[PDB]
Amino acid sequence: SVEVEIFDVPGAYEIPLHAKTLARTGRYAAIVGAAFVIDGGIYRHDFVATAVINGMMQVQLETEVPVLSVVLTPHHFHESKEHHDFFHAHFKVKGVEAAHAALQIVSERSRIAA
Amino acid sequence: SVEVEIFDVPGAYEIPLHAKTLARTGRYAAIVGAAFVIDGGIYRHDFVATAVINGMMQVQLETEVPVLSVVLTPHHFHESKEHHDFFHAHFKVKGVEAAHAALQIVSERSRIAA
Repeated sequence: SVEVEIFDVPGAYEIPLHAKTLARTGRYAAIVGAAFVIDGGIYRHDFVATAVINGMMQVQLETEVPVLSVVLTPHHFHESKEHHDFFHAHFKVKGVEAAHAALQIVSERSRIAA
Repeated sequence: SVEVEIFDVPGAYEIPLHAKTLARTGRYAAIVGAAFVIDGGIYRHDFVATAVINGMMQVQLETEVPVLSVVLTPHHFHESKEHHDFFHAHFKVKGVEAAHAALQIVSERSRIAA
């Protein structure tokens, strides 16, 4: 009964504007943004993550459309073989949690909308 | 005129005992220890580095034989392609510096030994 549409963006920095553009057309009861923001060991990465999270919250408050966050920043990721498998396995659990959260929040908004 | 002998050890933790064993036999005017101690992103690495540096200093003071340190700990090493080339290039400069330091310290000890 629920249809999912997939949109591609180059990086996490491009997510808030795409979400705002998609939300203003109606047609969607919720929006999910997924990204993997890691520390590459050369440049600082916290600025971009903070900007993306804040922008997603701002778009959510502006357009009155729920935005679920699957933008995750691990404590350590050294691109080793051990690190790859762990997060490769954990993102499935993250996706299931996001699906449950989206369903619940849409139902709750529909209920309180009388 | 100067001869160099190469000895292999499994890890940096094995260096102080090998240096002490080699020092008590005479036969060597200096000892050089080379290792690359990095943070793998899973376990803390500063304990081993601190222990190795302190043990090398202790052996140096115990046996009255100079011990040059080429045990280096980078701020960041994420095993990426960019990181590999940089340190691969820098270790040559480190080795040249170590050679000059060893020659100078041996000459200075010979001088002050009257």
